[PDB]
Amino acid sequence: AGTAKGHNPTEFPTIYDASSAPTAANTTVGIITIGGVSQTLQDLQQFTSANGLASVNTQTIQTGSSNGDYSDDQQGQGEWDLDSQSIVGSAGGAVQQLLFYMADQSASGNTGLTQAFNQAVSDNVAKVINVSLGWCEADANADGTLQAEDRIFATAAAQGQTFSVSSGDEGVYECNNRGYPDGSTYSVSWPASSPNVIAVGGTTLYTTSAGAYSNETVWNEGLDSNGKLWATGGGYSVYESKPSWQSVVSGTPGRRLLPDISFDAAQGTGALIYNYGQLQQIGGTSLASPIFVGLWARLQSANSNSLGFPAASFYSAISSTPSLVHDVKSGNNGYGGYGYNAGTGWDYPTGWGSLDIAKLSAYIRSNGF
Ligand SMILES: [Ca+2]
Repeated sequence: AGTAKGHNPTEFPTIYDASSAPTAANTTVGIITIGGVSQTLQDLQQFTSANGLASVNTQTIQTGSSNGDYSDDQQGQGEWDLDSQSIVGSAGGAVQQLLFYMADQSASGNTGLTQAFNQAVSDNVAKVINVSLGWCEADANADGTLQAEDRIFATAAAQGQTFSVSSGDEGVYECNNRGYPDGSTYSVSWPASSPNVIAVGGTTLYTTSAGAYSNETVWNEGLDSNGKLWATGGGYSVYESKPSWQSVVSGTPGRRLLPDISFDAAQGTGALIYNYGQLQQIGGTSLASPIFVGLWARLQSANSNSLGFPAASFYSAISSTPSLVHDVKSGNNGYGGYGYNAGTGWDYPTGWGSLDIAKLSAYIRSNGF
């Protein structure tokens, strides 16, 4: 049912039933970036000004060496644009502050990125932090990145910060040269596979002619002209043990299952984003994560920034209270008859599905989180 089309970020509150919630004006939000954000900040000004919104207070943080390379990565600007504009739109047009935690590009291997995560946790000023990044978890494990970064995310969770991470754009084929079809061989993305973050998968979003929510299916747009799959990451970690709160999803391995929740990701139903001054229609789980971040930041502002790391609460609340989500039921995250299928309740492409924010807010008012 419904129509597939692009959406302005300011539509995400209506789509996900967040209009009645406070904005994120009382919550500080972080974004992890690789390199600088100079063009991104100009595109953010274009965004707020075009949409008639109050200006956003920003800070940029050099997270590594002061001699490091924080120049703009030109392609990267599109990611940081997607992230920042989608957060602010989903947040209802206001955030307390947006902090860009910039990784040094001249640091060895993944150490610049690790240091960006570390700085966000050490500072402990952002309540919610977006990470629209990922790569094969087995590569991260082999070189020690996984272990180093998991320690940082563990500290974040213990201090009550929410890291939100895109589940991946390769469907089940994360480790096969970043998304090439591989039959029955399935893998997942890091850092989404950490049990210390919220992993956010991807949907195809249909809206009614009046712009309301109609339905969501799995994000799976098939292969590009190079032969790479574009679909929501989902599956289970081969390394991370299942956190006890995931025991409510019976019949799954003793591993961290992902994603937890999902939001819009299909390019064909994606966000209209200003990138080097020009509007582009962009998707991915790189979109879904910042949608979650902006919506969650609203709930933080409604709760005096007192909500802790929410994974256990999501699993207990949603399993007992199906009205809190839009349960995705149709589609798959592989190719050629392979991959996982959506179904009733939690599934590997989409986790619990998307949040109905005003219903979740009412639940939190009654029950805590
Ligand atoms: Ca489902």
